[PDB]
Amino acid sequence: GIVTGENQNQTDRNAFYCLEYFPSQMLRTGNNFEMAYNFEKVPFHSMYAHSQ
Amino acid sequence: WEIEKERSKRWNPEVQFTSNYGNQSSMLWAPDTTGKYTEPRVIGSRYLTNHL
Amino acid sequence: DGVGNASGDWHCDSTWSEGKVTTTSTRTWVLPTYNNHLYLRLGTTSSSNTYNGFSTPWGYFDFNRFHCHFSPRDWQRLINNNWGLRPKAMRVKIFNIQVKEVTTSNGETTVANNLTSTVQIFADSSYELPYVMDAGQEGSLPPFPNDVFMVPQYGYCGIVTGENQNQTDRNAFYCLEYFPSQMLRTGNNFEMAYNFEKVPFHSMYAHSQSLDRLMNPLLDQYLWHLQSTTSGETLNQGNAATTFGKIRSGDFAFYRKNWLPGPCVKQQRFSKTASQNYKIPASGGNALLKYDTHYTLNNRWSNIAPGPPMATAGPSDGDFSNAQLIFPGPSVTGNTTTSANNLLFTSEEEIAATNPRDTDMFGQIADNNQNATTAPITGNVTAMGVLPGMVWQNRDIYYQGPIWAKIPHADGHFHPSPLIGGFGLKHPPPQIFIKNTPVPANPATTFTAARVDSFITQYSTGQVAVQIEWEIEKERSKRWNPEVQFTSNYGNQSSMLWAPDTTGKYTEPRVIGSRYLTNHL
Amino acid sequence: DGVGNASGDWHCDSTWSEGKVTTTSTRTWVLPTYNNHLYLRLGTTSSSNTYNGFSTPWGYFDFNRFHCHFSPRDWQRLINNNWGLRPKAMRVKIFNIQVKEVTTSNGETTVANNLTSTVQIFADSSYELPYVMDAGQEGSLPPFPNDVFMVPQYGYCGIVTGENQNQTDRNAFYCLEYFPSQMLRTGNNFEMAYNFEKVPFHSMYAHSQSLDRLMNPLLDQYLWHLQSTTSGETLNQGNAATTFGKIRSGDFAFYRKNWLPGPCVKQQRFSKTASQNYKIPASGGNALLKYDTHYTLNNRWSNIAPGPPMATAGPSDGDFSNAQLIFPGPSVTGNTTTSANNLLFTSEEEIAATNPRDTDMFGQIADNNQNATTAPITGNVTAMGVLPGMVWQNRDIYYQGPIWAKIPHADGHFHPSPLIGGFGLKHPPPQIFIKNTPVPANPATTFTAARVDSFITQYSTGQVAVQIEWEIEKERSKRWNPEVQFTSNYGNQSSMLWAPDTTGKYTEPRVIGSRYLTNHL
Amino acid sequence: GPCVKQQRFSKTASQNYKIPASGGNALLKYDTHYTLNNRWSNIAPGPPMATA
Amino acid sequence: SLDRLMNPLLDQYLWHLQSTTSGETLNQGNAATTFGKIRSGDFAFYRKNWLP
Amino acid sequence: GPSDGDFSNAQLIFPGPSVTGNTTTSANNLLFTSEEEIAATNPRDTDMFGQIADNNQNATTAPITGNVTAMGVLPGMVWQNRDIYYQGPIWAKIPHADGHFHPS
Amino acid sequence: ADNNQNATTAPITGNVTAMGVLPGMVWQNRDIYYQGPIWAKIPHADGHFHPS
Ligand SMILES: Nc1ncnc2c1ncn2[C@H]1C[C@H](O)[C@@H](COP(=O)(O)O)O1
Ligand SMILES: Nc1ncnc2c1ncn2[C@H]1C[C@H](O)[C@@H](COP(=O)(O)O)O1
Repeated sequence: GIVTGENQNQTDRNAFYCLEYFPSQMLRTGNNFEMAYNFEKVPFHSMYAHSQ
Repeated sequence: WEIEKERSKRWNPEVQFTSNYGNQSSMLWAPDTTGKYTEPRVIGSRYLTNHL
Repeated sequence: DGVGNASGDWHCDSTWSEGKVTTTSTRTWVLPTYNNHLYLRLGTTSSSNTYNGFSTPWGYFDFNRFHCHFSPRDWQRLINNNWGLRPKAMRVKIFNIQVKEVTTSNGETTVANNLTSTVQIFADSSYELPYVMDAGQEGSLPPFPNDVFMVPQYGYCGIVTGENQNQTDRNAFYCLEYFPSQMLRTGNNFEMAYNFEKVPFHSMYAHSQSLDRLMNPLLDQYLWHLQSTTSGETLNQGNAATTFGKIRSGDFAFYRKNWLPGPCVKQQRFSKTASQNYKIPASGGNALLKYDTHYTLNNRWSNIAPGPPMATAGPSDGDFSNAQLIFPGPSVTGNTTTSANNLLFTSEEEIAATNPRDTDMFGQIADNNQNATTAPITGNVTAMGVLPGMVWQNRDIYYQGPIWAKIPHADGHFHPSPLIGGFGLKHPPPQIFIKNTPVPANPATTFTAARVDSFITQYSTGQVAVQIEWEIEKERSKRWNPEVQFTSNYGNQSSMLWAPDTTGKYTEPRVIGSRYLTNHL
Repeated sequence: DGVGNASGDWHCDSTWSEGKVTTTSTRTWVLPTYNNHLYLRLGTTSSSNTYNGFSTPWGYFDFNRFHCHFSPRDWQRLINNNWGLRPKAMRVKIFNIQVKEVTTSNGETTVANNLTSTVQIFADSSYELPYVMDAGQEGSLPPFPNDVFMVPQYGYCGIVTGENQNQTDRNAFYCLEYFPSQMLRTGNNFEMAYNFEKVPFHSMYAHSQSLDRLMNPLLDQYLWHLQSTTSGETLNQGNAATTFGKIRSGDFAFYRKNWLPGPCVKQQRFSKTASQNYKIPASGGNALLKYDTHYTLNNRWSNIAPGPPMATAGPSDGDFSNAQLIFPGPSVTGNTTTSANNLLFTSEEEIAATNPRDTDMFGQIADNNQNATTAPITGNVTAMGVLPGMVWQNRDIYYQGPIWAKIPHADGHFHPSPLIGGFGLKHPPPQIFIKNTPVPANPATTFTAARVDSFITQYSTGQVAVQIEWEIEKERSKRWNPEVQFTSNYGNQSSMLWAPDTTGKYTEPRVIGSRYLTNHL
Repeated sequence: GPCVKQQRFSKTASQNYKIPASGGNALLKYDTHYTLNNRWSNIAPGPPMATA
Repeated sequence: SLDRLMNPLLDQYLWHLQSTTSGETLNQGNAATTFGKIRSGDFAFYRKNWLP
Repeated sequence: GPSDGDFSNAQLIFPGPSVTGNTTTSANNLLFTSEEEIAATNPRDTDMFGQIADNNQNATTAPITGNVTAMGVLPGMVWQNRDIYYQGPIWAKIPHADGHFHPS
Repeated sequence: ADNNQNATTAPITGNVTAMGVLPGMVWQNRDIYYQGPIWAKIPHADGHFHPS
């Protein structure tokens, strides 16, 4: 998290995120989890060296 | 829960509940180095002003 | 519609929705007769202050500041609960025109209402004139709705060649009377509408993460780096064996990072305590303008302020630079002060996460290539343009600061955001010009071709109404602990702040920006 | 509609029906320019008089008194024939606006009509402002239709912390120019309507029965009580034998009763003859404020007056308390008088049936538990809250008294009736604010950002019309003998009462409440 | 709930204090009574309160 | 504040007893009842519609 | 106020972060509820409701006024309820009974 | 509690013989009896409290 200056001490700008505050899925030995994702259009990595 | 948005014509800024704790060796309202979670201060619900 | 029918009503309230906020505000204005109805060129030859241009009989409405449209509470609702703001649309109405004539008799000015006199107003939509409304100057609607303000005069600077006043053939003269307008009498009213072009939300929030810390503190990198070229803690002594090592948690300065901090232009640092500063004259051979950072444009020095967005000291800190906007305080009087306590200092330090500090360098870059004989040398970097994969955050808007600016028409731009603050636009809200149509005095009975220089002394007054639909974004974060808010902590006061005092005077006690809510990178 | 077309007509008559009465009344008003168009905060540090707040350029219409809407005869028709009254609906119209300018020349003020000047009026329906119209203060429409009145200034007190002037951050500032209004010229007129919320009929009648007498005088109760603990008529002597007995007609104090008299707050009793009172300074260490009954709110004493409804002396009686409203008499002059004969005293003594007397205790309650050794002891009860099965009757309205009041927005109430009198409402008739839109004087030719402090001196005038539909209940009793009525018994008078005198002055000779007809519990 | 204290009388005649039936000092005076228009009236049974 | 619900500028049409004697000392004076109008600046003596 | 140098049973008391073991000799550890926002409509807990005239004076008898330590509700009385707290309870059950007054 | 104690002043507490109703107060009405009355007429008046 954000460090102000060279010192450890937190200020009021710092944030704490409790991962248990988010809805999840509880799985037993028969359950399974699945998700899908679609990358956003992004330029082709150009794999080649220039000959000029 | 059912709530009512404040609808006042007050001009100057109302009081708010903000974190003024300032520089802290450990963030308040968050676990400490030993994992213990405590509530640093008691805070009621009355901040916004209204008129009789 | 008539002499005895008011042409409009007083609208001045802000209505809130979850998606958007619409702020209407009305003021009363008074418009004199500038320059006795006649254009005047302007110019002065100064070393760096050299300018030339015209001053016009016309005057205009400047709506560009935030407190024109927002009451402090409405500004508190906004910045506390919302991540972003951009104007959707604008609307303006001018009505209740009242044209007065003044007659001095025995040293007594007696104002008498004049019905048939007109007033002529046009909004310039085609951007065919110099646009001065965004320059960050005075003349805006007052903050406080009861105050009544004086419409500013319109004049426009023009291209200066070198350090000399003299115009060349590239200069331009714009006659505002060459544009079609609308002539209004006491029954007529003027109205226009405008639609802002889509522009990115001003992000009102502070980052809760620093760039260099974007990693996971627990793990290590699979990357390796050179730890040292020799044993021992002293320089230029040891056994001179290259030691390669893994990048392990606890050494976070050596991590390989995907992004870089924002650009820099270093600024001079001045101390608010007068004893610490070095003695700099106001003007002369060696003057403060020279030692501040300034770009040289056609042999004319000009300060770079506020300059590119860079982290700044806190408002109460004992130093400041030209990177911090300065506003007058409540207790200030008469254009000059010897103590900084009166003044109210803008501070950017929330952007210290992604941006370098204004009074401190961007970094240090290796100057040479060492060998066993040559020791390494590293110079400071005072100025750094943008590089690929660089991130920065724009300067913050303020309750006193300007809303927008006009992107100068030019072949190229980079990241068009106004360095003072606000919203860069190609087609900003059009300036609205107004003047009192001249009424001649008693003419001679004979005929003469020379123009008539004697006029009835007049002025006009009336109302103006502004409506701007704003579009906002509610904060949607999972942060646990309480965020910072803008609250009134002023405490016990002999007189309420943000309200008139015993003498009726209204001032703004403190300068407050829009960044309170935290967010993460 | 035009300069030469009157915008409204003079309506001022009351029309009666068996179900309801509708009273219209019109007046002429004159509105100055308060505070030279600018807000001013107010405050003073006093031990118990400490206050803070603002004074505004605005002014408002106060319709809240009964004689605004009723002529004495119309008030006589009402209270003589009817048991109850409550307002059904209200309507208000402001018209015939005339805005004048005044110009002082050689010490001569010459008023000249100004057509294009405006006036701006808004009614606050959302109750977004401090509501001062019910506080029981001056500024109401005059009683007599010919008189023309001066619209009062609007200012509002605010929360006082402790005994000190100084505001804290809980205080609020309301800018009346932040609300949308309506700007009126000499042809425009303003109109609004209102619907009172259902509220219990004010019961205008006196009870013909006393609570303790609600029984049948002929019969006896089947209940038994302890008559005496000993023989003989002397205390602490006898044979000490408990004597139980039946409750038999002729002893009515020992009856078992289903109901209790109303609450009490004892008041101090002052005699109108100056020789009988004990000498009390006006202000000082020991002052009259201390010895009167007062609630201590945040270290600030405040009288309790009139206080809860309690029986009071007759108007002509030789004593009075703060429980009796006091009105100025016809012969009073100059804010002070040394003789009570001039003054006109409200009297509640009709409620002596159900309520205790203000200057006398609620009763006496047994202090201890006696035994053969210990004699019984009984203390007075000076203050008693409400208990189950308690009945009381509210304080009476008066022809000079207020019509309504606003129930303060709060978490809880009990029996919301205004202690002065009238109808407690959650949403009372909305205040109507009016001010003269400022007209600037001759401006400078140059530009300056500071606000313009020089204005044309103006005032306005016009008419106002009020209509309130009242709902009434005809008396429906089987009483045989003639009831009391409100009649004019004044007899031979050198000058008619309730009418102008030889000099044109109209005063109200006597204060008369609404309770004449008897009814039974 | 609310209270109005009452006097306590013992059924054994020897324990009570000797109170005449009517006179200067009478039982009506020493019982709890509300004064209505200068007329004393007992408060009985009075508000609901626990009893022996 | 409740006791401040009024308008600080105006006055009440009501009258009250200001003092029973002249002078600032208790139990001394000429013992003349002084009635007066309720005027702005004395806010403790206002007639108020509500109680704390 | 919470930081004031006095308190009563009218103020709820919550344990602080540094408190340990069911007992403490210093109030600084504890966190005190404070109602002082209701000082507008309500009397102070440690101070009287007011002072009520005890007798009826005459030329011989000086007036006497007693304090009021306890006052039930009267007609035309206004008050504001105690505030909820982030640690405080949400609800309560109105006891089943013949009568209530202002069930909060 | 009658007064506000300090190191010098000892606390003093008076009895409460009469107490009206307060917010959040509960009580139960007096019981009917086989010999007792069935009803009563609520006296016609401007106000009542808990008409039993
Ligand atoms: N103030 C301002 N005006 C106009 N254009 C700007 C401004 N700031 C940044 N930009 C440009 C530069 C970014 O690449 C892009 C983000 O647009 P996005 O909408 O986030 O996709 O817009
Ligand atoms: N003046 C005033 N305004 C508002 N509410 C009041 C007022 N006086 C008493 N009440 C409340 C208290 C009673 O229990 C009830 C009677 O309403 P009823 O209509 O008789 O059924 O209304």
